[PDB]
Amino acid sequence: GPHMGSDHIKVTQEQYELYCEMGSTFQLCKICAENDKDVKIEPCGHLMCTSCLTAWQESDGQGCPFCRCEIKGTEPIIVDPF
Ligand SMILES: [Zn+2]
Ligand SMILES: [Zn+2]
Repeated sequence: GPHMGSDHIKVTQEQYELYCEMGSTFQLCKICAENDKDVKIEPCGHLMCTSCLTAWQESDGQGCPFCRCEIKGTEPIIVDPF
């Protein structure tokens, strides 16, 4: 309900560095690796591409497909690199 507008997240060197060993980008969805996340899962804390999420929820819909657990907090946020 709340969090009308899109939130803003800040990336940390740790993350980039972590994903650096992989050769990818955080903001970049690790689902289709085509578009950014532009979303966030809470209270868990898993990011992903909504447009992709729907695909998951279109096949199941069992909360966050990352922790296969229901979601409480969700909204269109804007991922920003460091
Ligand atoms: Zn995507
Ligand atoms: Zn999750």
